[PDB]
Amino acid sequence: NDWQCKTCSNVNWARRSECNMCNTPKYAK
RNA sequence: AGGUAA
Ligand SMILES: [Zn+2]
Repeated sequence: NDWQCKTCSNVNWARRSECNMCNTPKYAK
């Protein structure tokens, strides 16, 4: 369930609700 | 839990 950030392409651990690197929320699309 | 290698 890891997820890729639309904004910076970082692959975020499933448990994160915001990107680890750029802080963009998972729902921000 | 675990972060840059994904
Ligand atoms: Zn990001």
